[PDB]
Amino acid sequence: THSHGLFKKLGIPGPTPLPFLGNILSYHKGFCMFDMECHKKYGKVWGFYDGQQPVLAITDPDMIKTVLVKECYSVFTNRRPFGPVGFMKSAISIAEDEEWKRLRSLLSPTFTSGKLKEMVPIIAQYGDVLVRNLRREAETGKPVTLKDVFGAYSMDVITSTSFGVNIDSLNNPQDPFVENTKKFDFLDPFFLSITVFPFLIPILEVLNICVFPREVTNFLRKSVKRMKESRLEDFLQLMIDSQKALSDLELVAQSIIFIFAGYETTSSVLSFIMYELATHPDVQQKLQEEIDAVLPNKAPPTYDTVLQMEYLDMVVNETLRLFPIAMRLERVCKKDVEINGMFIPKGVVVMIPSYALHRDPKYWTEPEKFLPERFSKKNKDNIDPYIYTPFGSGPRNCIGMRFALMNMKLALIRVLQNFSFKPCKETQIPLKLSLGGLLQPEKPVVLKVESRD
Amino acid sequence: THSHGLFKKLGIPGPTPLPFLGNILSYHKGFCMFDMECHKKYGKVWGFYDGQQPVLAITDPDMIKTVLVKECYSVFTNRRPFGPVGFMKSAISIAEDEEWKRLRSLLSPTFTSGKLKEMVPIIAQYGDVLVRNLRREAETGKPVTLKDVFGAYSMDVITSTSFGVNIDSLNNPQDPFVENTKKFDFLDPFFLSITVFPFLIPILEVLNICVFPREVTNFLRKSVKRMKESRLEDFLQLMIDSQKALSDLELVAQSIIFIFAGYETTSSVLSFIMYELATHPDVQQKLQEEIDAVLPNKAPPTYDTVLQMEYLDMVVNETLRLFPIAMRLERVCKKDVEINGMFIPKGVVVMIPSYALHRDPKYWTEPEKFLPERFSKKNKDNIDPYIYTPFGSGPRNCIGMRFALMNMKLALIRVLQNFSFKPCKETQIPLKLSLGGLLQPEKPVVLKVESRD
Ligand code: HEM
Ligand code: HEM
Ligand SMILES: CC(C)(C)OC(=O)N[C@@H](CS[C@@H](Cc1ccccc1)C(=O)NCCc1cccnc1)Cc1c[nH]c2ccccc12
Ligand SMILES: CC(C)(C)OC(=O)N[C@@H](CS[C@@H](Cc1ccccc1)C(=O)NCCc1cccnc1)Cc1c[nH]c2ccccc12
Repeated sequence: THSHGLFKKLGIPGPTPLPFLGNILSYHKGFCMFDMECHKKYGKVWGFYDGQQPVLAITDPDMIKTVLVKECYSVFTNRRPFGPVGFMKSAISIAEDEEWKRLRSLLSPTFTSGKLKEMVPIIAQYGDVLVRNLRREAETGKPVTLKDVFGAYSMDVITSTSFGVNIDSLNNPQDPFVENTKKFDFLDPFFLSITVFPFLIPILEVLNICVFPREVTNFLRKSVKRMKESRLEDFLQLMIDSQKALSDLELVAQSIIFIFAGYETTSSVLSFIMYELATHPDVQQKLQEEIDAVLPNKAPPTYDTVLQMEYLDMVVNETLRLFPIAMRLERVCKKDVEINGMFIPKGVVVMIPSYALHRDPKYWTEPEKFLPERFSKKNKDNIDPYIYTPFGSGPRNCIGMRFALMNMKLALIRVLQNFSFKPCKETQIPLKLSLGGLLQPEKPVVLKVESRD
Repeated sequence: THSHGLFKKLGIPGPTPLPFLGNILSYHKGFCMFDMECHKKYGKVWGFYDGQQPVLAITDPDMIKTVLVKECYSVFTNRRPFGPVGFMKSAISIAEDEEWKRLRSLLSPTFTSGKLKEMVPIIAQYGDVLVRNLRREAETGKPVTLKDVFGAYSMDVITSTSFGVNIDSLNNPQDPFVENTKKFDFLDPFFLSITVFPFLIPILEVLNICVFPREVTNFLRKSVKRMKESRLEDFLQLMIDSQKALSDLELVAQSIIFIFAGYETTSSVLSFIMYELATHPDVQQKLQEEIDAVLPNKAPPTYDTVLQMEYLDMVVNETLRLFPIAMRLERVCKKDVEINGMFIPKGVVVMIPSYALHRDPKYWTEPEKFLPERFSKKNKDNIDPYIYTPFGSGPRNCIGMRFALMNMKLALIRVLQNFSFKPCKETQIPLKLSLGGLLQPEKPVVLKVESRD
């Protein structure tokens, strides 16, 4: 436990670390509550130890921008390593340094205005599928779980945009391309034990053990294999028309990330939005009127249409403030440097507590409140872009931001053009966040669902 | 590698062990071929090292009987430990010493003549289900995979005899009690690495890591929980009417063993029998005539009926000779002893190569040949019961032998009363055993299936 003296030696405040454990015991109410408290009592900057691993939390907007934007390329290029990952070492959000910049550049042109617009008609054909699957249980007239219906849609949109495999996942709880997809709590019996035994990570790699257990990976290594080639002899088509090289084992890796980034993220965030609309009927009514004014006769949405609806964009943005699913942003400092006057030694994980910053009184009137008006053009300047970062910032931000926004909103428009949502008995008000290690509802989101004519 | 001198020090022949690896590299053609060769060139007794773990192979019938029967209770009580197993430490085939004898005695009355006879009508109702599912693909007229149809049946018979949950598993590739059940190669990237790093086993236990990965276990911990009690407020009923205590976490453990012991074992052995019948039509015809003579008009079988058909018992026994799915029997020596004149130090795993002994010319005319006549009452005395041990022997033999025999034969009778089996093009002749670490067909068993009227 010789590494625990670093934050007194640097004169930086923080909770006292226990031997070997560090501050991990302070995670008993999730990263979010521990960040909000630390912020409230330690101020602009503090430190703590994930095991032996020092973690410096910063909150200065000039400092955050130095880490995310300015000195990203030179100093803060990687996220904190975690394992074991096996062949997934080559995935973009996990890769580091020069083979990240290789993958980041190779994969950036997959989320371009021209390519995103070229996906509107394809996934608009699933918005319709979302409607009929949702109409059936509107006459059922008993509470509806959104994570499952949104999952099916978001999954349907992923499979299609990723491999062209068109399936009604709700009505097909079966077929091979939806079974494995159904198959990371940083605080379960396991990931706690790898922050207390980070020295055990090389042991599990030698054992080919993977946190992505090798039953799902093997399905796709061949599901892509035959469909790489002898099934067509789309993110995939846009990676083979360039297959700075790109191995086919490295091609499977990015496919998995895209699939999880946008099935759990897209549906979790869509569930948080329908909760906030159902417990704020005022907003729901305001949004149904904006949608119908841009799209008369329940018209099909287009790329240009969606960038226009700005109360819809206002609603999405505020939900992300209250529920930024990443919670934190993390960069590993690559060398002895000194930003904003303070000194950062080699190896420290520099951390940014997105959740807590999204709820700081020193920036947000009525923090816990759901006020989509904060983001209207009248007020969307009193908002620091380095305090509101649900997609990160800088070269290593969310490569799928524009697609995530565009997909969620297309789901929202076609859904609100036809249905409305009311709180139930099982409906939890106010929603309590997970005690665990990600940002999901403690109890699933289930609501009343009526229909218009 | 200080432990590798033990077999020169004892003056016992064997292959020379490499540092750290031992003789594991000699497993490149399965345990079976390595046992047959060692036997052929080293004789009655030899030794080798699974990593640092010395393993003494014996073949004397008086010696085998001393280890399995005489000094089982005092010296050779456990099988060689393997892990990580988590809560499955309390399962009977894994438990050791005084808590094994507790579980062995507590669970023995579940396989009694009176209880086995009380299962005939229940599983005879599934023999019928086996027929109709098999009739459909008799008119299809294209090769039939037996492991899948036998799996469904054997599974149907397990679920019912274990929890009363009656399901058509082939026609239900779905329901929760058949999904997880579908979910151990001692030679994959993993189990090789735990015989070279047996010192890493305590590491994975600390991590709650299990070779029974915790997705299946958790289903049953609660699937039994509510059906323990508030679903009826059968092996299960026969364990709760006594729930020397028996914890409920220990109750889930035995349930898993029974389920795997008799879904993969019962269906693997049934697939080996239909292969041997289809490539020996003579025997198949001889068996169809014995069945029809005991059971006229395709009559339903009974407990007394099955013990009577002795060519059927002859066919089963010979298949087990050629394919004894356990391959080896193993006991861990608990103290310095000296049996049959030779000296056994503390800690050595004493091993018996069932497969190779089942194919030894010094006991078996035409070893590779399928001659069910070896087991007729005319010849079933020229057969040493410590050379033919498909169910082991002694206090720690197969507790489910009588049930396994009774179940397989009931499957065989109702099937042969209605169908016949012929070799195909994809049919592999002769069958080649798995290069891997268990005894299964290298390529699945698929055969032509006709029908009688
Ligand atoms: C509501 C939806 C989403 C949210 C809120 C979100 C948020 C984030 C955040 C905060 C980061 C970290 C940024 C940083 O470190 O500064 C990130 C990274 C990333 N996201 Fe997203 N994301 C979403 C959807 C998606 C989708 C749909 C995809 C892909 C199809 C995606 C792909 C990625 C990738 C690849 C990275 C790692 C980037 C890198 O390391 O270079 N995300 N996301
Ligand atoms: C064709 C079917 C089967 C074969 C060939 C077979 C064979 C064997 C063999 C060779 C052993 C080791 C005996 C020894 O160590 O000397 C064994 C152990 C065992 N078998 Fe079976 N078995 C079969 C089916 C079953 C079934 C259906 C069950 C349970 C329902 C079962 C339960 C067990 C148990 C619990 C043990 C461990 C006994 C102990 O450690 O006390 N087996 N089996
Ligand atoms: C919701 C969230 C992001 C907070 O937790 C997650 O469940 N996922 C982790 C684990 S890692 C992995 C994702 C994964 C997880 C389970 C099974 C397969 C793959 C990966 O390779 N990619 C992440 C894809 C993604 C998710 C959300 C937004 N965009 C991109 C944490 C994490 C991974 N990448 C990050 C980037 C920034 C901040 C946090 C993370
Ligand atoms: C076919 C065989 C027996 C050679 O390989 C096996 O796949 N199973 C191993 C692993 S262990 C486990 C079984 C298990 C395996 C996978 C998933 C869950 C549980 C256990 O707890 N019970 C074994 C039940 C059984 C199987 C066959 C006959 N009777 C009883 C080896 C093994 C376990 N027990 C033995 C007893 C004697 C000889 C070998 C073994």
